[PDB]
Amino acid sequence: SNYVIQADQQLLDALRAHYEGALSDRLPAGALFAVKRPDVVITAYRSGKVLFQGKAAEQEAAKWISGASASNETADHQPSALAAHQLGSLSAIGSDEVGTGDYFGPIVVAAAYVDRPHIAKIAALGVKDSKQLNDEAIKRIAPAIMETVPHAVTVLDNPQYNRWQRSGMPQTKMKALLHNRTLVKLVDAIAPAEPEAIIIDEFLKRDSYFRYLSDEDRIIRERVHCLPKAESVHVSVAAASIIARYVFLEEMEQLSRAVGLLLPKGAGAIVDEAAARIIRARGEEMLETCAKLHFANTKKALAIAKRR
Repeated sequence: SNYVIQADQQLLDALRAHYEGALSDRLPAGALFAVKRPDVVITAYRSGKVLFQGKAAEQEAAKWISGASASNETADHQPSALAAHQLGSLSAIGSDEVGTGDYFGPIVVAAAYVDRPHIAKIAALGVKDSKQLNDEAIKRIAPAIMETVPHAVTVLDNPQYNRWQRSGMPQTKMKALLHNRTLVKLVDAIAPAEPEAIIIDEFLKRDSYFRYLSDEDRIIRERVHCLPKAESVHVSVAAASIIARYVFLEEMEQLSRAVGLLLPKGAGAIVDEAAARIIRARGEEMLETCAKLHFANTKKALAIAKRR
């Protein structure tokens, strides 16, 4: 009977560093390392799952955690890691968007193509968990990525955003279109070369994604992979996220300057106050150039502006 446990980063590091001669090659999808011990085999996965197989399975597990539960589970491929295992080391294009939830500013979509020989370099930039990175880190990392790897960007300015919106196009359709047109730009820019894979986050069903591109004159579908939390599948995705955020910050700086008032991020109370200040200082129509009007924030700001 095998035993399983859930190990945090500290437990995984200890487990690996503990025994001598841990193996890392030819392992199942998701597996980090495997240890060949007498009467027991240890296998650790990205998810933190650690499998103990063998006669001394229960004895070995107890050496690390109390409450080692028994399982029929075997040291096999993890479904959550099947794509990453195959796509991880391929030269791929990755895309991501930003600004969809920001009342002020546009929606920015970026695509990045990381060729096999550039994977390590990009990864060395600490692109992992780009979400945690602050704006100052984005300004230092982004430019380094943009000069090392080819990329494409499509910016949906507010005036055009509002125009598509008042005609009935939902944000979802906006994102799909922006992704498709950005991938088109990058695919053409890197030709004759061709990406081994093209990864897009599953911000919506694949079927719905392409359905939205029905009228597109050019649709990139060949070798397109729609995966959840894709930035964990290939570095090109994390690269695209960082680039998108950098461009967004840039657009906001320029937008704040055109409007003449610092535009905060998000759609919280401060945003409503800011918009009220804009309405009073530059007029209501100024929002058409810098905000996503259909947002609830617009009505809230209008009230604040008229109250005094």
